[PDB]
Amino acid sequence: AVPPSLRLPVIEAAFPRQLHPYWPKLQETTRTWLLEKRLMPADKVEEYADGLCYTDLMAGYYLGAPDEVLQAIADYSAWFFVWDDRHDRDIVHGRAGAWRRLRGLLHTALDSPGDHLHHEDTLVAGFADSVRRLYAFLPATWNARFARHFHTVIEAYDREFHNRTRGIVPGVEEYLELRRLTSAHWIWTDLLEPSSGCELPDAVRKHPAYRRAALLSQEFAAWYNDLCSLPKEIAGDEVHNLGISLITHHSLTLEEAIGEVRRRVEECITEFLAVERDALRFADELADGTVRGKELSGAVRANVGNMRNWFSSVYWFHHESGRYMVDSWDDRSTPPYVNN
Ligand SMILES: CC[N+](CC)(CC)Cc1ccccc1
Ligand SMILES: [Mg+2]
Ligand SMILES: [Mg+2]
Ligand SMILES: [Mg+2]
Repeated sequence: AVPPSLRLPVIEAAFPRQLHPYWPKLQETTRTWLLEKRLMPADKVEEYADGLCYTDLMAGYYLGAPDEVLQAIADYSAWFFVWDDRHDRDIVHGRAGAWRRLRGLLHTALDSPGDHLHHEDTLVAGFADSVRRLYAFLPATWNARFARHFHTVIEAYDREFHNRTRGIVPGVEEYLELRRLTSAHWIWTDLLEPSSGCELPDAVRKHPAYRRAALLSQEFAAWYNDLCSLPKEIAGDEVHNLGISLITHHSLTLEEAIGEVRRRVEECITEFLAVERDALRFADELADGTVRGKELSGAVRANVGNMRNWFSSVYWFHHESGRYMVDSWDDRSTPPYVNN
């Protein structure tokens, strides 16, 4: 039962949930990886990792992925949540130096992950392990594109560090541009490709229908996160959330901002429904009779199907994951799964 302010009847009726058959093994394997890479204290792994639903989130998204690809994506994604927690704690504790050094190491490790597999900072070592495995699936050009996108993500996290230490809430348009990077829209879009076994040519993945469908799936994910994570974020003095930009810069009340964010999320859905028709027509056109055409057609179709699956996976994740259950915490400003 989804809270009325967060309920999206269109998702519930028209975006049926999917689950990858590897999910049971994925759940345990990622938990063991968090333990073995020392990315969370052992007691917090035992108590909270399964309830955080990070593997469920990816298993409801990259359907069809080879099991090894899904494992790498799930480990990376769990790493990414831990990194968001580290960034938050560095801000709260004023650790500008520790953050700057981590930022620098992530840039270096992203270009040379093998050199960082045993780094003294386990967060860097964990990042490097997941990235080295993601780099083993597709040609170096895909790896270069993932790296180019994630260098930009790291710098967006640095900008968030600047904003929060200075108490600056970005304007709405500034926020929307920044959120495409902090939510890592283009990373999740990149990762559709190893999940369907094909690096797409630029001419295919830049087709306007593929680009627009990919954008809308990610805007929904990020803004629905903003809608559902607003209570934890207000309680933790987070400033990055579309609702906060609207309350601060447009003088909306909390109820008005929640309504405006919900309307924007709803529009992502119906805009996606329109463009999905064009993206699937494009998939059909690629099947021109040749072997290569069949390959590209099947890959685009699988990727657009996963852009759809992201809507339902993100929707239910926010109601299942312990990450957002601020009402259950003794200290609303300090989530119990974070290392404080
Ligand atoms: C890895 C999770 N993420 C995305 C970058 C950072 C903490 C937040 C998020 C969760 C779920 C949906 C959209 C964004
Ligand atoms: Mg966060
Ligand atoms: Mg964040
Ligand atoms: Mg959030």
